[PDB]
Amino acid sequence: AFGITTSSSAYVIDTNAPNQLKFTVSRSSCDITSIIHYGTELQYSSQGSHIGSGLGSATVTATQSGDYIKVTCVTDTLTQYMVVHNGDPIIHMATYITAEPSIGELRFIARLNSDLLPNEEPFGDVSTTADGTAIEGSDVFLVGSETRSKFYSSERFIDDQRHCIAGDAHRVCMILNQYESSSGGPFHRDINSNNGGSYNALYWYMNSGAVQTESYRMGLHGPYSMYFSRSGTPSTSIDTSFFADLDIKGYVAASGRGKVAGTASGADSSMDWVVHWYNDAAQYWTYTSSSGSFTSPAMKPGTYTMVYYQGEYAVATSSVTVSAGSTTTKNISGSVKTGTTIFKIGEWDGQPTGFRNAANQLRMHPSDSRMSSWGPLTYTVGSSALTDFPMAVFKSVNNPVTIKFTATSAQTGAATLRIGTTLSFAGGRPQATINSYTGSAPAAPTNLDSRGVTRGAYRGLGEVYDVSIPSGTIVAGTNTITINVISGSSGDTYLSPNFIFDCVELFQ
Ligand SMILES: [Ca+2]
Repeated sequence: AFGITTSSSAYVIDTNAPNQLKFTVSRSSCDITSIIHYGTELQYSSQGSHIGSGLGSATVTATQSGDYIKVTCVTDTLTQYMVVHNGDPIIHMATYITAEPSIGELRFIARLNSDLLPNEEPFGDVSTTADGTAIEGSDVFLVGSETRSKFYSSERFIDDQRHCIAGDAHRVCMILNQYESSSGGPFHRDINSNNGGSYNALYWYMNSGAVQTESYRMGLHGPYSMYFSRSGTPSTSIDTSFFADLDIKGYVAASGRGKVAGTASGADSSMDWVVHWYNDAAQYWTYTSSSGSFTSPAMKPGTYTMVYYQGEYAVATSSVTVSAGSTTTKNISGSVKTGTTIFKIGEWDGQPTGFRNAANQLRMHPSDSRMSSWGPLTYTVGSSALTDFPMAVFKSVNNPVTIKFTATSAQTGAATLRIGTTLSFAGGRPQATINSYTGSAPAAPTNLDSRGVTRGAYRGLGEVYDVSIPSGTIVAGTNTITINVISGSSGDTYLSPNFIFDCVELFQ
């Protein structure tokens, strides 16, 4: 029957789902200590499913409100909610914070039976580290001859509405339709799952320090839903609007929200367009249609910075104000401006898309034998393919990158060499030499204080470095460009100072 079973140590919640879903919440810690789906225990026995590594101690209450059950867990700076609806095999959750947890990240981890749930979806065993020997920190491993990491399960938050772990008789999915209180914008990615040897972890990283570009946000994180299936795959269309009737701290209902609608125009039509709204309280995003038409998600009232991207490259920024119950009409327009192009390597999309090893880097370590050679490589304009240009240059692996190009007599005037990047590590930035002319050494970029390129990430501050080339420095015939990564810092192989390329363009 739908309801709550009370004992001194626990509340047992029965969702009354057709294929059965019951779970046990500790009244001492708020740990989920047992999960019964279709007559089968799914919870790892030695450690609970919980926020972080566990709340430790919490004040736990459980109440039925019509066809809903709410479990509330109160600590000093965090309130954890679990909500179920009669008939649905779902544990709906939301996490209210007034301060960032001590550890400096905010996550929910489900530690589940890896014999019953061995697989990870949608990316497969790239994040399966079971039987692995560590090759970097405590988070990148070699399993046989293949490099593996929990980070290789990651996906851009804009595209991460569902990820799962699964077996032949059970599937458990996170359904994530509310990233408003997260950090780092639409293109932030984070740890999704990890079959690590003792159990298979299913995550939602609400926020973290992994390649983090923004301050953390307080208030209500989520809702988020953990769906339990036999062999079905749940739709991401899951109503959580009933949260409005449960006195959930920090919850703002549809009625307390407004929208921004309009048309974006002017950017590169060969790329997907994204519009992004943010302030200290909340962040929102949407893809536009091919015509540039967009409507924001339902937004908390206030004033927002508004950004228009082609791919992940920002072409325009504006400001907009949102009021509850109202749609603000606001257009946005912009384009990437350079000049008369001599050569262009890559595209202005804020990504290393198309570069050597770019596709592999999302799902394996740079040291993996399946990677193509990092270099040092010589790229020759008009002969080399884009997949012959390294997605990243490391001070102590493939430094420097050499570019050969042909110029006509008409192209010997003044020019700008533009070196667009996505993400730096350990102070890495380019210094360029063109023939016998050496550009200035740019200062160190802002340190993001985390690994990235070795953990399937690339979305940084997107620093762009221009080098002014005087007239008569470019010559008719063959020219040589050398791109060195410089930094006062040092490291072994892929942990040496480095940056990931976005685009390299020479224009006049
Ligand atoms: Ca690019």
